[PDB]
Amino acid sequence: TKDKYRVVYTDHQRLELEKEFHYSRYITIRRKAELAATLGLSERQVKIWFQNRRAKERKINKKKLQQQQQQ
DNA sequence: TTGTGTTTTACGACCTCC
DNA sequence: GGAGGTCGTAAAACACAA
Repeated sequence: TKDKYRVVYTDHQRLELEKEFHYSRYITIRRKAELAATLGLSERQVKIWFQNRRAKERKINKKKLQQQQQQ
């Protein structure tokens, strides 16, 4: 696990994760392992980041929908 | 400032998967 | 035979109108 209490990821670390997310919204066990290793993060952090990004996507989609219902 | 609204990490609870 | 999915939320970090 990781705690005390949350760490900020570097702009470069975020960038790579965003790219990879555009490549696929679900990361494979292998990919996860490549990415962790090259980014200096744990597999679990990568797991979780992918979970959060999908939640963010759901949240942005609901809003897109709420606007479209109103225009 | 500061306040107060939002975004980013990280969790636990609970659930699906032959 | 345990992994990863959602979800709601805590708290740190950031955005920025007043």
